[PDB]
Amino acid sequence: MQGVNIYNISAGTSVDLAAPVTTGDIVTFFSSALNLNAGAGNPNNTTLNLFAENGAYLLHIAFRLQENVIIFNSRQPDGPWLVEQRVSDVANQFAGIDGKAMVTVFDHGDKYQVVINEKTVIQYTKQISGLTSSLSYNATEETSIFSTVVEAVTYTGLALEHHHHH
Amino acid sequence: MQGVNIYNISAGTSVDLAAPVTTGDIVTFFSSALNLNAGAGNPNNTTLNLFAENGAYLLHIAFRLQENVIIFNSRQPDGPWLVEQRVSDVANQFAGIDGKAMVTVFDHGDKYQVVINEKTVIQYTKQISGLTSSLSYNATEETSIFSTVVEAVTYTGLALEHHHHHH
Ligand SMILES: CC(=O)N[C@H]1[C@@H](O[C@H](C)[C@H](N)C(=O)O)O[C@H](CO)[C@H](O)[C@@H]1O[C@@H]1O[C@H](CO)[C@H](O)[C@H](O)[C@H]1O
Ligand SMILES: CC(=O)N[C@H]1[C@@H](O[C@H](C)[C@H](N)C(=O)O)O[C@H](CO)[C@H](O)[C@@H]1O[C@@H]1O[C@H](CO)[C@H](O)[C@H](O)[C@H]1O
Repeated sequence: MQGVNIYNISAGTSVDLAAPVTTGDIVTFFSSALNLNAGAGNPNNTTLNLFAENGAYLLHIAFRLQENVIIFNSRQPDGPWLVEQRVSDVANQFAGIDGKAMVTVFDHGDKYQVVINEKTVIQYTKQISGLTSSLSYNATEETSIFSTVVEAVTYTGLALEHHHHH
Repeated sequence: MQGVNIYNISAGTSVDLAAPVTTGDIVTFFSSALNLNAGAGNPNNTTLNLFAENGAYLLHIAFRLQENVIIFNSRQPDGPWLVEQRVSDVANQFAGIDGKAMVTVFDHGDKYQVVINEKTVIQYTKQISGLTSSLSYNATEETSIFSTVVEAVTYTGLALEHHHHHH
């Protein structure tokens, strides 16, 4: 069954999903603010995470104003960060909309399509696979590029099994 | 391919979609306000609409506070309104979330699933089929249950099917 779930996530906290996100599903983070002059991160200004049941970081999205780049990576909870993917020019990805922003993640099975507002920033080839069962938004009150509380909206149960009888 | 399009629809206006909404696609209307004391509609307080290229109301969602009901219907541009599907108790459908609201419509090909926030309020069997080429949000600042501007976000190019054959 297709469904919509809404989660208010405060900076520095995580949430367990009522319905997991799998291939064909969508997850969008909504920020009621956009602070592109928040100062240097430590090293990250803001991070958004998709966790698998086992605790693995399936997708780690990190924004760094001082390096002017958006990082995408994965890792096991007790392991080292894997191969970092980078996309430069943070402001250009949010260009067109001020005072708010949205980050959408499409789970395509083999890759994660990340879209900031209307722009696809990267087709991220997965380094770790599995179902997303938890989300987190990490940042300090002072240096986050997003609002203190971000709202995560998930669209699940989207893929359909179509049986054909001959 | 999959894409996100954002539209900011002021009350009483409509917008053409850059990417049409078809089977497997999703549209969510976001309101920064929830005015359950907006007063009397005439008879509608607010309407959210998915239009076909010929102007047909593929899906008409009308919120009525005084009649305490959310109506779902369809009709051709030059045709009469068809069979209404009703959901009583407007407030109850939005319960749990205050100061704002979210209305999502899934185009499942044969039906339209309408969800208010996290609550699926109806699996509306289509009365008219076709792709959605435009959307509208109609109301007056005076009696709308939503904010003056409603943000509509469409997720398109979504369709994902796994085919299974038997003989
Ligand atoms: C402090 C710092 O700049 N750490 C980043 C840096 O780490 C190198 C390898 C070294 N350990 C150090 O300088 O401390 O460079 C790596 C990439 O080579 C990485 O960006 C380090 O930041 C970490 O990045 C991961 C995601 O890849 C997470 O964002 C961590 O929170 C972050 O510390
Ligand atoms: C004016 C009005 O409230 N009309 C609604 C009412 O019509 C009855 C039959 C009668 N003509 C009248 O009281 O004026 O009841 C019908 C359903 O029986 C319907 O809700 C009428 O409202 C119309 O509903 C359609 C959707 O079905 C649209 O919302 C129209 O804008 C609206 O006028």
